[PDB]
Amino acid sequence: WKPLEDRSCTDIPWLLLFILFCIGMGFICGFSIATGAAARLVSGYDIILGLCLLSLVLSMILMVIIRYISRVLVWILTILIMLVMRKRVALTIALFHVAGKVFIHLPLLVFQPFWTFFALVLFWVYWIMTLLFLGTTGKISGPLQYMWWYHVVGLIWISEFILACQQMTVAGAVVTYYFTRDKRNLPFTPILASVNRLIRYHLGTVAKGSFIITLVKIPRMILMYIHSQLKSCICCLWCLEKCLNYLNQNAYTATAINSTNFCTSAKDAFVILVENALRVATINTVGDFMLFLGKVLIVCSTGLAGPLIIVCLFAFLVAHCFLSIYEMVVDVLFLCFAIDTKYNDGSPGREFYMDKVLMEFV
Repeated sequence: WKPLEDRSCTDIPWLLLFILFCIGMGFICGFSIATGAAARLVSGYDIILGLCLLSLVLSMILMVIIRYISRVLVWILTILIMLVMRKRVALTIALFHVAGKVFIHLPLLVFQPFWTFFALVLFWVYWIMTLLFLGTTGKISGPLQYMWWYHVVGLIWISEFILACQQMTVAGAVVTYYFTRDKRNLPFTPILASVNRLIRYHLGTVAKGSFIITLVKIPRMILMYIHSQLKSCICCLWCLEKCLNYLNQNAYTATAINSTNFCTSAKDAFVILVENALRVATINTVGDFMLFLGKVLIVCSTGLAGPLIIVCLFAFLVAHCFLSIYEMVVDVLFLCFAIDTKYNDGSPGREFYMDKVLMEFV
């Protein structure tokens, strides 16, 4: 067994379905334009900045020093059965250290949220333009009266697809960093290589993951709207969606290593997660809590300068992005750590790819 081995396109039917669906959205935006919606809508028918920059500088510093903050920070919360879970908190801290190291080796990774937000904003602008166009297409008769149903479904699916593409890109970058034996022969552009691998292969996997996510998101939105348009709310399925979203992220990483279809990768990810259920709880409850304290650190320091309320808002928005990638890198680092443990041992010919810090933990 070797990682990053003979990649091939995965989930061809789902990629074809996603392309057909995107062509359908283009057909929506083309029918609206052809009928005249575009012409008859555009034409109609009868000190402060300096602190904001300090948010980026301090947040980027946090991507490289949060590993050390958490090591001594957890202690004061530990001041006063906890002994059983201590080893898992130590594993979380080690994974945070490795995340800091990969950020050191891949400085450009912090800007992935900015590129993803640019793509999402472009798509959202296009979707709002098409929604306004549909608001005047035509009254519109026939079965095409549900073109806006199609459009909303497409908004949800495509937004989830772009977010999952971000997740897959980050997972690929972290996987390339982790499974490379020595770091001095790293690819010249690890992130660009990950993007190329995502585009050429595994696009169907991301499409299927986003489809699965939206299939549950749409019921949640409908339930929320119906409840607002009124007793007891069963919208707690958002927990299922949140849990499903986490499973999808672990499914992309398993797809990035073994180049497996979405079903097999998701099954493997679920098996690994349940096999390490306690470790997953500690990393997602203690690790996440320390990330939240990191966000509070950024906003507090930026607002410590003082009118400037907008500065505090911007620092929070950027902090949620840099920290979000830190949670993505920690989660991907964990699954890569579990795949190595299952498929490899200390014997010769199957040597571990993990770092020294994580070596002692198994």
